[PDB]
Amino acid sequence: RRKKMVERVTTLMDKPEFIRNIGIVAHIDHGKTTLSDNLLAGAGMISKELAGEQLFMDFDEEEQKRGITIDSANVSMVHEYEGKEYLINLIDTPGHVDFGGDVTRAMRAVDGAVVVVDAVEGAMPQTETVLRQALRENVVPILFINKVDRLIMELKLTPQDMQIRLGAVIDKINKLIKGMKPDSYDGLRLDAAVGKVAFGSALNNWAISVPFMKKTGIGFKEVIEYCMEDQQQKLAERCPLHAVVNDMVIRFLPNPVQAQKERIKVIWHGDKGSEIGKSMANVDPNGKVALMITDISTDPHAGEVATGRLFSGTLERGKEVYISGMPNPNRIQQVGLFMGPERIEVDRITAGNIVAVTGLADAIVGSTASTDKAMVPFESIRHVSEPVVTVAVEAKHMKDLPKLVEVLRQVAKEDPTLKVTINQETGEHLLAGMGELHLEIVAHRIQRDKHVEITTSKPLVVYRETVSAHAGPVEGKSPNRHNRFYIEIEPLQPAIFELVRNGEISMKQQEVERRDILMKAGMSKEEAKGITHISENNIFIDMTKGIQYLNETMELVLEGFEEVIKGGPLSREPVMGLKVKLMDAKLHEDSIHRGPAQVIPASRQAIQAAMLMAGATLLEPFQKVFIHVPQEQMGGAMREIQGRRGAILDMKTEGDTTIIEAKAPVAQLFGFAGDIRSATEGRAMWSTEFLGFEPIPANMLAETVMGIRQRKGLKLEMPKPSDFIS
Ligand SMILES: Nc1nc2c(ncn2[C@@H]2O[C@H](COP(=O)(O)OP(=O)(O)CP(=O)(O)O)[C@@H](O)[C@H]2O)c(=O)[nH]1
Ligand SMILES: [Cl-]
Ligand SMILES: [Mg+2]
Repeated sequence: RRKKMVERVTTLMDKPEFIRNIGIVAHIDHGKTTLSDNLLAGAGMISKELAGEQLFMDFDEEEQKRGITIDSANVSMVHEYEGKEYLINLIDTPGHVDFGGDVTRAMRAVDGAVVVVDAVEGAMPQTETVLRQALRENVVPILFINKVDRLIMELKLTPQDMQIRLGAVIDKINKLIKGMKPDSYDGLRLDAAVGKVAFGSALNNWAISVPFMKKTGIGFKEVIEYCMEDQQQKLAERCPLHAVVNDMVIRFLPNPVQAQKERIKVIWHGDKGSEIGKSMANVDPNGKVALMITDISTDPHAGEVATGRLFSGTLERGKEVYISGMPNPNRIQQVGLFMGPERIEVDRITAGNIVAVTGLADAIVGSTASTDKAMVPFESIRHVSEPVVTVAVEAKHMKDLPKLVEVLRQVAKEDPTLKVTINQETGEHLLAGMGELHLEIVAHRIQRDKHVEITTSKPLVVYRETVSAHAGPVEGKSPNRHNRFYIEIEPLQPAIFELVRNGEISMKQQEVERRDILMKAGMSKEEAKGITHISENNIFIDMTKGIQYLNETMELVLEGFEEVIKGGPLSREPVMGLKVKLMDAKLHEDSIHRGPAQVIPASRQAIQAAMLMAGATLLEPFQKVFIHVPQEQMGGAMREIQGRRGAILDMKTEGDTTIIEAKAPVAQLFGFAGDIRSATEGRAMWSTEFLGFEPIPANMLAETVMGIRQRKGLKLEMPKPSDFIS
């Protein structure tokens, strides 16, 4: 019965000791979703298709012909270990690089990770990505080597060849961890003997581990015989997949009691000795509320659902919380937990749990909900990759113009790695995302779920603007000519750029804490001390001496900074990589003369003129491309990538197969999937990995800038410094 399950989960909810919050991560197609569905079945939970909310849902044959996971799915299992019941919360995540946003949002909510590796392919590009994403969040990883059934029969190899090849995978994962966090590699290391690694077949519901093997007697000899004599069904009775893997989850992944104090080191810049600081570290149900929202979605009946991680306190219907950056308190309607594949309403929820909540009218992804309005909010959920592809979207019928604006707004709310620009003048809206497939899925769902016929344009790349040298001081001047600002500008140093990109500094930190981090990474003491604003991948530094009225005028200066960052002076593309320094300023004494109408245009104009004096340039995004190919088709694949402005970084040969490691610009990778096939008689297997932005060749700057200004309908003239400081 489901009668019994509800009481079991509700009981365990109040016992943080017996909770595991975990995510399943892997390179695409390595077996994440087969593993999640079959752990859920072995535990005795009902399957997703029989869920109450799914009764009236047809199986769209197009979205499931690819079978690819597109969105994260939350489930929970009750599992019995050494005579005690544990609540395991699980998040199954997408593999495809275009949906890496869902992976970062999931890592924010869990405390442990099962990394799945294909025994045939071994470790692949996104195996590195997901491992890095977990360690950045202080999540503990363990290893499950999958598809071992395919390794045995397709390769017809020795038992000793099987020990070697599987140890080869374990070694590769250990090297990645050592490189990524050398200080604590001794603690995170995966040892096979203790039980931190498991092997099996998710598809066929068996798995083995060393503590289980000696506690059972089965050897590698018996495992090979089972698979070659067509008896994998009997190997699953002796070594059940959920038994081995759920025991390992309970034995080596942390409960909220051991892990919440380590998560808060990287996700919160508040006082760790404060009331909320230690009550989060205590998983204290009687503390103030601290709710970390990681997902927004919509329910046909209940409305909007906010999902995330409760770190301190209790929630129930009618309790009021503030949303970070919003003035009015929101009131809770329903609180719920995931039990199997369903979301069920409970009377109360407590710290330590993954929770779902309705009524928070102002919630968004990354929000903090708290009892006290003044709590320092949790760090943002940063995806380490910016949007690089854009299409224009228009409603097919003009009678649908408002509904499409509504539909597009909810869509960007639910997936924040999308950027939506709405233009109710032209009726044409830009939609920017991580790749062509990302945009394809968005368009297909607006037309299928929201019932709004749309037309989309051909995809185009999204550039960035930056500077290449130092310039200044440059003077910006308010329209009434009373206020003046003196600005220098130059590129961020790469070490400082990484601190900003990784969220290791913020203006929420204590001053001495932030300054020591900056100085340890190169910055002079005076610049570390004067930093006042961090936006995107740029910083603003106040170097002034002590100017009356500057402090209350600074927010207006920073709004001018932000307007330039949203679209730069070459082509109105987003800006990255700047260190902007305020060296001096003249201000009028009367507030009526130094308001928004005067300060924002002067700040805006000094920054834009300094940029054009500092060698402004465009950057275009580049991908790293891995091409697996048989010897015969090597030359074909080589020509095809070098004909798309591709450069070869390395080449590796294992027997008959060569792996080509190249880099190429996004702008030239449209149509690659079908061109790489027609060029390698269909044998090429490839994957990508975002590399970075690189400057466009100085001979291509003016052509590229003018083409963007054309497409955007701006004046077809190169900007000069005299256009701003006038
Ligand atoms: N032979 C074999 N095939 C398996 C095993 N586990 C999964 N597969 C197969 O691999 C393919 C992908 O499995 P799936 O669970 O969807 O992997 P995924 O990592 O979730 C795919 P995505 O990254 O898109 O979310 C399927 O065809 C599935 O049947 C296994 O243990 N053995
Ligand atoms: Cl710097
Ligand atoms: Mg999947």
